[PDB]
This record gives sequence, structure tokens and C-alpha cells, in this order.
Amino acid sequence: PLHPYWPQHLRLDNFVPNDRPTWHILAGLFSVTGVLVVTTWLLSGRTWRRLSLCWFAVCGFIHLVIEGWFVLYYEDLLGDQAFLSQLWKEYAKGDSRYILGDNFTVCMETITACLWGPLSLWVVIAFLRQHPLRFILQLVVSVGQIYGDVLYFLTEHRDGFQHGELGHPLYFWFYFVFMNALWLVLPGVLVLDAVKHLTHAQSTLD
Amino acid sequence: PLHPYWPQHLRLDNFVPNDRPTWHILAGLFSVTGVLVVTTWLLSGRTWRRLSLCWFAVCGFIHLVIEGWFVLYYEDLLGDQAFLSQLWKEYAKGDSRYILGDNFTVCMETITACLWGPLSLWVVIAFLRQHPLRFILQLVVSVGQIYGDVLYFLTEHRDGFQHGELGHPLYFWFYFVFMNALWLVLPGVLVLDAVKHLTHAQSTLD
Ligand SMILES: CC/C(=C(\c1ccccc1)c1ccc(OCCN(C)C)cc1)c1ccccc1
Ligand SMILES: CC/C(=C(\c1ccccc1)c1ccc(OCCN(C)C)cc1)c1ccccc1
Repeated sequence: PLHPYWPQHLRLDNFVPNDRPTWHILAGLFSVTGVLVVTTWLLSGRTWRRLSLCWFAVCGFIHLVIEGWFVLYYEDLLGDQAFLSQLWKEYAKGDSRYILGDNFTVCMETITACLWGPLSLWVVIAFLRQHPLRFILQLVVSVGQIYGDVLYFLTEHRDGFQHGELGHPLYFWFYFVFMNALWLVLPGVLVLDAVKHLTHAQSTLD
Repeated sequence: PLHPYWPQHLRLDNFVPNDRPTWHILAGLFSVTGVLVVTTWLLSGRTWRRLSLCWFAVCGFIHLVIEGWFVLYYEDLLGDQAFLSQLWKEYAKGDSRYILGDNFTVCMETITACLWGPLSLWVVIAFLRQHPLRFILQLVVSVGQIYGDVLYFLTEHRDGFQHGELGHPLYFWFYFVFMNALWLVLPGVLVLDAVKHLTHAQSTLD
């Protein structure tokens, strides 16, 4: 093999093995995500719901900087730019096909980065008890995230898990299954939350 | 050409020209859709929302019966089955690729048939008792439909409108653009409705 991308018949010229090791990307972003969680917990102070605000901040970050970075540079994917493009190449060492510039994958990433990022930051802004749209926004964003993620899983699945080595501990179970499963589980609860409160908002209107 | 499907280099074996003309299916759908609109206007009476409710009923039909027929009986492509198969073959004479069994198209149709249909029926049925989940469900359904439709357009666009003859009056501008623009515009207005109502329902809690 001349490259890790696992549909092994892929003829990927113009491929450059990343200079920075995988632990560079994983650790540097875990660190920046912690920084955002702390900064947003403080700005919230200025219990669980105050955590959900940091969740929505980390969302807006991933959707805008990272998932948006893919939306722009899904054609180059050569490590001469910032380590974000290398991040995406490493995620592609995981299951999916973010190297080939998949028709569907580009579209779903474009939508989540254009809408759910801004709207997630609008959730964290409008949740400081300032606007009635706080749970409507939570509901819309989390429903959209659930849709995007379920379509991502279904599409890659109906391809028979073609892209990416099946069962791989690092690349399949963590990169593919776990990271994405977050935007399946966490916003699901949030939908229920946004539903359980908005139903109450509908009941008190009497 | 041995088929109208416009990526004309498509070699489509095991293809059977529909026995029933197009007017068969057109009338068979006109009658039943009118029947549903009438029965639901009656059950609503027994102002505007009584129309929107039958809209949510007609949705429940198309998503469940028609789009469900597609989700099941691809890729047989035999007009010897019910007039649903001829319906889908005629729509595929239009732009999109409901002949090829497109990965994304099948996945999106699976989600809209499994989720948005039932949920639209839950809106129209549970909208009779003024239940508090009604504007939440209306919002969720219409947001999901908008997501499905935006991805439906975007993917074909990044495919360069490959499937289907561009600009064709019947097949592209009516079948492709208009029919989907329906589920882009009408549930958009419904999103706005449910949002302004839930904002008012959220404002009163003080
Ligand atoms: C720990 C680094 C990381 C990653 C990452 C995970 C594995 C390998 C490489 C990178 C990340 C990247 C994209 C992502 O969205 C994938 C799209 N699917 C959801 C559809 C979710 C997580 C990350 C970056 C910022 C905040 C939190 C995590
Ligand atoms: C005019 C009768 C019709 C049809 C139809 C359209 C073109 C040719 C033949 C039949 C229909 C069929 C499928 C459909 O789903 C397409 C949207 N998805 C791709 C998102 C939307 C409309 C129809 C269906 C339900 C209610 C009212 C009319």
C-alpha cells in the first residue's frame, strides 16, 4: 500500500504523508476544546445547562473552523496548509471518504458548517435568558445535527462500509463511530430537552 | 435512446416500458389526494390551519405510500407492479436518478418515509386536540423536510444535473424544481408559523 486510505484500490496520486504525527493533531485539538469549554463555562457564569452552553460552543467551533475547513479545501488535502487539512486527512485514515471529495459528504458538511455552526453560537448567545428563541433554536439545531449524522451513517453503511477498514480500533470505532455518535446522542437528549420545555411553554399558554 | 433517462450513456438492462400511460397515474393520484384533502377538511371542521392540516395529511400519504414504495421496491424497475412503480419510473423520466438506486437518494428517502410521514400524521391527528406537542412537531417535521430537500438539490447540483435533461419543461422545471420546491416553500412557511407561535408560548412564562 502507498497510502492508508482503505478502499485499497484507490489510486491516490498527489498524496503526501503528513509531517505532524497523529498525536499532534489529536492532542492539540483536545487542548483547544478544553480551552473553549473553560472559557465558555466562565462566560456562562458571567448547572447542567451551563455545560450545554459549552457543548454548543464546541459545536460552533467544530462546525465553523474544522468542518468548515473541509467545506473549503476538500480538493487540495495536501499538508502545506494548516494542520486542519492534515486533521481531515487523518480522519480519512478513519472510515470515510473525505479524500475523494464525495458528492454527498461535501454537501452534508457544507450544510452543517453554514447553518448549524452560526446557529449553535446563536443558541449559546440567545440562551442567556435573553430571548424566547432559546429552545426553538436548540430544537432546530439538534434535529438538524441528528439528521446529518444519521444520513452520514446510513450512506456510508449502504456502501457496505467500503471506505475505511471495518472494525479498526482507532480508525473505525473511535474516529468514525464514536466522534460522530456524539452528534447522535448528545443533541438527541437536547431535542428531548428542547421538547420537554417547549411543551411546557405550550401548556402554560392557556 | 432506449429510455428517457438523460445520462444517455446509461445502459439500462432489464427495463420494461410502462404498460399504463402517464394519465393513468396522474388521475389515480389526483383522485386520492383530493379525497384525503376533503376528508381532512371535514374532520378539521368536525381557519388557515384546517388547510395546513390536510397538507400534513397529504404529506403523510406521499411520504408513506409513494416514497415508501420507492424505499422498498428499488431496484426491480418493473411496471408489472402497482402504479406506484410506474409513478416512480415517470418521475425518473424527470431529472433525478430514482432508477440507479442512488445511495444518498435511497437514504434520504428512507428517512423521510420512516420519520417525516408518521410525524406529519401525528401533527395532523394530534392537532385536533390542541395538544402541546403540535407546534413542536410541526416545526420538527418541516425542518427535517427542508434539510432533506436542500440536500436533494445540492447533491444533484454538485453532480452537475447529470441525471435528467437540463431545462426540460415537464421533466426538469416541473418534476424536479417545482415539486421539491413545494416541500421547500410550504414547510418553510410552516416553520415560521410554529416558530412565531412557540416564541409567543415561551414569552408568557415569567
Ligand atoms: C480530537 C480532534 C477532533 C476531531 C478528530 C477526531 C478524530 C480524528 C481527527 C480529528 C474531530 C474532527 C471532525 C469531527 O467531525 C467529523 C464529522 N462527523 C461528525 C460527521 C469530529 C471530531 C476534534 C476537534 C475539535 C473539537 C473536538 C474534537
Ligand atoms: C403530481 C402527483 C404527485 C407526484 C408526481 C410527481 C411527478 C410525476 C408523477 C407524480 C409526486 C411524486 C413523488 C414526489 O416526491 C418527490 C419529492 N421528493 C423527491 C423529495 C412528489 C410528487 C403527488 C404526490 C403527492 C401529493 C400530490 C401529488
